[PDB]
Amino acid sequence: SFTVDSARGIFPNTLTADVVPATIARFNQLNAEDQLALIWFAYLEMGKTITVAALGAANMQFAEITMNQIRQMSFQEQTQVMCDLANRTDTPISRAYGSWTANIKLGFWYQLGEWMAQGIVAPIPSGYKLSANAASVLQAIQGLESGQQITVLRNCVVDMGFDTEPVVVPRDMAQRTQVTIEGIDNPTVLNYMNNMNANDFEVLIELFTPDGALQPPFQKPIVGKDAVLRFFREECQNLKLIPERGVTEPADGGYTQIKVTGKVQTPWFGAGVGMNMAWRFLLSPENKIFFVAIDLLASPKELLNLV
Amino acid sequence: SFTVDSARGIFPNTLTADVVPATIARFNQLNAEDQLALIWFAYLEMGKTITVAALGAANMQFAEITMNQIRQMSFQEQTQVMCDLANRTDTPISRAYGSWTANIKLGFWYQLGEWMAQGIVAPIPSGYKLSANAASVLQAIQGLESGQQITVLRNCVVDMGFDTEPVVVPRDMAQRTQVTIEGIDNPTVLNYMNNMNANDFEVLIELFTPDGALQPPFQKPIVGKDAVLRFFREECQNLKLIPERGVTEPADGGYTQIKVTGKVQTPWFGAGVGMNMAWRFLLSPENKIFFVAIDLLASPKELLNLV
Ligand SMILES: CC1=C(/C=C/C(C)=C/C=C/C(C)=C/C=C/C=C(C)/C=C/C=C(C)/C=C/C2=C(C)C(=O)CCC2(C)C)C(C)(C)CCC1
Ligand SMILES: CC1=C(/C=C/C(C)=C/C=C/C(C)=C/C=C/C=C(C)/C=C/C=C(C)/C=C/C2=C(C)C(=O)CCC2(C)C)C(C)(C)CCC1
Ligand SMILES: NC(=[NH2+])NCCC[C@H](N)C(=O)O
Ligand SMILES: NC(=[NH2+])NCCC[C@H](N)C(=O)O
Repeated sequence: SFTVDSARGIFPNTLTADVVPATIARFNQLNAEDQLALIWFAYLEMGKTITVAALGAANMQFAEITMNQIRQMSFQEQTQVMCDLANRTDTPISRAYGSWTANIKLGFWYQLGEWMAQGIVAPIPSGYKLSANAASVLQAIQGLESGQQITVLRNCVVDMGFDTEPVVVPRDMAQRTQVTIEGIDNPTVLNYMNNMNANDFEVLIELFTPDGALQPPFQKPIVGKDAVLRFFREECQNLKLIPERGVTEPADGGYTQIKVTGKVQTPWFGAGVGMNMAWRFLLSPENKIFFVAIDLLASPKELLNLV
Repeated sequence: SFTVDSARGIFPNTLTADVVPATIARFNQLNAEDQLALIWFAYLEMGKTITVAALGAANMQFAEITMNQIRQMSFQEQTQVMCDLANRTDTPISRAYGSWTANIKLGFWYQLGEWMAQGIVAPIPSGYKLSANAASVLQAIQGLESGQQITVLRNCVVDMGFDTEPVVVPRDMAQRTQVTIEGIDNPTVLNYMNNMNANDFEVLIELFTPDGALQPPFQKPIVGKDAVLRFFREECQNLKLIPERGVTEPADGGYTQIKVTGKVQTPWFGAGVGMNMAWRFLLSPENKIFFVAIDLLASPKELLNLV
């Protein structure tokens, strides 16, 4: 008698990094000039660690034209467009940005940021002073573990713009890895991990029930194979899933609940940031994925919390 | 009675970094596996310093599809394509690469390199041993000043492939800088520098005589406004020219010869690499550029060599 909403609560003693959504909500109270300056300052203290590995799959060409338009504007116009994005204003550029996939939005700011650092576009005021609320939000971010810091920054950037085609390459079979998970050998869980690591989403989606759902960290469940597969193709390429250990528990009505913990790397940072993750699966009696939740964990001890 | 070939020899006591072409020629003797491994090792010791600032103007989309094709190949095929490029073999991919602008060729390898570092494509053997000739070439490169090192690497990469559309954005007028040059106020030289720094090549080209020529470092003169302007648009965007000082000397027949020294930054590295440069101008009696040579200098003392 499970529903997606009932499945959401499996393994309730998993401690997620709710400071991430808390800090994002605080950032969302700031004025646009404070938001831009805060991220610029965080960027100046970790921007060298962002890699180009996600750009190649994103298909940036149309967004890069808009990027180049900003390179042609005056100082006043460049500042206006950047505030329009942060304010989520209804402008043509803000609508275009709001329509892009997360990786395209990130690739846009990544390049604008290097251009600012070089003066190819104008940077942010050299003696700029954050408001009191903004300075406190910056302090909070700087105090977070690396994987929580980059999740704050990512969600702050992806949420900009106005609420209004990737190159997906499955890895050659001979170059694919096989995960090991201490305590877990169920092929549905192992091949969830392996097909994710190989970008083989057409095989991956067949592990799901037709009504199956996937819940990304701090987001609502994505329901149905069509929506889940779209999410895979748009946002989930070139991840490195490094599960470590897991536990299996019977559920009502022949269902099985599985918790796996481990680390995940995003191509935006490669091995420079290891994000502590949990995967919570509810498998049907036919051993298909009815529900999987992916959680960013509050601290590294949560990797060892299988009770 | 000046010709381009006679103009080439002005200011002959300018000491250029001929170790750069010497080292490139040595690299050109190596087998492809040695060439790939040598650059990979140099890359592992300076790849974090390459920035994304040149990608946005390059218009990479077609090349990125070919890049992604390599991401889909097996280990054997990825190694074969990389050797085909280094060997300058006649293959369809090598012909495509050979047709691309320098910045597109560099953006291709830049992304392939990050993908290798992350294992998104297969890297280079972990216990690979350079041949004796290759190990000696690597030592030579590692011993060069930073600006000479990146010129070696650039020309080694750009020369790969088979000898078989950028987004050009002039900077808004209010955001343009004006160079200062100790000892030089001739507007033809100052506005050569300023229009280069503003990517304003349509204004820049009008400073040249119709038969005027530009000689890039270690290359043959590019002759005629059409060819020079094409070179500007394809290869010369987002440079930072920081001239320091110069000297003017009369030439025969009302011509004027001018030597300027200073530093140049490429968007590939921003302020991380300052390249020591000389500009050697031969100006017509009408104060137009008949010939300009751009030289990479052998050492920093050449910045002070105006005799
Ligand atoms: C704005 C701005 C600027 C630029 C800021 C820049 C440049 C920010 C760049 C930030 C970036 C690039 C952050 C990247 C973060 C990426 C993360 C945190 C990825 C996390 C993915 C995870 C954890 C995936 C988990 C999953 C698993 C494991 C599954 O099993 C199922 C699917 C999937 C759920 C998705 C400038 C400076 C100019 C100043 C002005 C304002
Ligand atoms: C291959 C390869 C790999 C990747 C290697 C990579 C990634 C190399 C990247 C190298 C780069 C990116 C080098 C960039 C160098 C750029 C330079 C040196 C720019 C110099 C420009 C100048 C000096 C301009 C001077 C001019 C002036 C001032 C003028 O007034 C007139 C016009 C202009 C003349 C042009 C992998 C690792 C995967 C391993 C396999 C083999
Ligand atoms: N047989 C059972 N129903 N066991 C329940 C396991 C509860 C688990 N230790 C938790 O804290 O969430
Ligand atoms: N009046 C002259 N012609 N002077 C020639 C200057 C030569 C210059 N000092 C050089 O070494 O190249």
